[PDB]
Amino acid sequence: QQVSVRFQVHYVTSTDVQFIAVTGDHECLGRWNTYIPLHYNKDGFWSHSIFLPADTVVEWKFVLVENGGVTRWEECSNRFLETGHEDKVVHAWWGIH
Ligand SMILES: OC[C@H]1O[C@H](O[C@H]2[C@H](O)[C@@H](O)[C@@H](O[C@H]3[C@H](O)[C@@H](O)[C@@H](O[C@H]4[C@H](O)[C@@H](O)[C@@H](O)O[C@@H]4CO)O[C@@H]3CO)O[C@@H]2CO)[C@H](O)[C@@H](O)[C@@H]1O
Ligand SMILES: OC[C@H]1O[C@H](O[C@H]2[C@H](O)[C@@H](O)[C@@H](O[C@H]3[C@H](O)[C@@H](O)[C@@H](O[C@H]4[C@H](O)[C@@H](O)[C@@H](O)O[C@@H]4CO)O[C@@H]3CO)O[C@@H]2CO)[C@H](O)[C@@H](O)[C@@H]1O
Repeated sequence: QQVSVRFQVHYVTSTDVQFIAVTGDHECLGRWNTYIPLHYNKDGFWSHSIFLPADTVVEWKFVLVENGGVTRWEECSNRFLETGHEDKVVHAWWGIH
């Protein structure tokens, strides 16, 4: 079974070709090699909903992406997420567990 998790972070980019994405240790998160782009909303928020395996534990990070690759990793250690089995929002602050 799957669960829908909405990731959200505030980040002001400098140019229109940069964007924020999520990556992590699960296949659904790119296995640290690829990333899932977030989308920009009103008020400088980046948000997107990702389907994750239910009732498990995954490690992940926000990344900043430009010209096809990560130009900046979040400076904290890997974050842990208990995915649960109810749809939910994970609001985070860049660089802070
Ligand atoms: O064998 C492959 C490894 O795969 C996994 O490692 C992951 C890490 O868990 C992830 O966190 C990420 O690593 C990023 C890291 O998050 C990021 O901060 C950056 O680390 C740099 C850092 O800028 C700086 O301190 C510099 O000195 O070097 C650091 C490490 O290179 O970049 C890292 C990625 O390059 O992704 C890696 C895999 O790419 C797994 O957990 C490991 O056990 C495994 O060895
Ligand atoms: O003592 C620690 C720090 O305390 C204070 O920092 C505050 C900021 O003032 C707050 O605005 C917020 O910071 C957020 C920020 O709002 C959010 O946009 C994002 O910042 C990005 C930035 O948009 C982007 O352009 C790029 O430059 O990187 C930034 C992150 O590195 O995330 C920030 C936090 O992750 O909260 C912090 C406290 O956590 C004080 O102003 C700092 O000088 C001080 O170091």
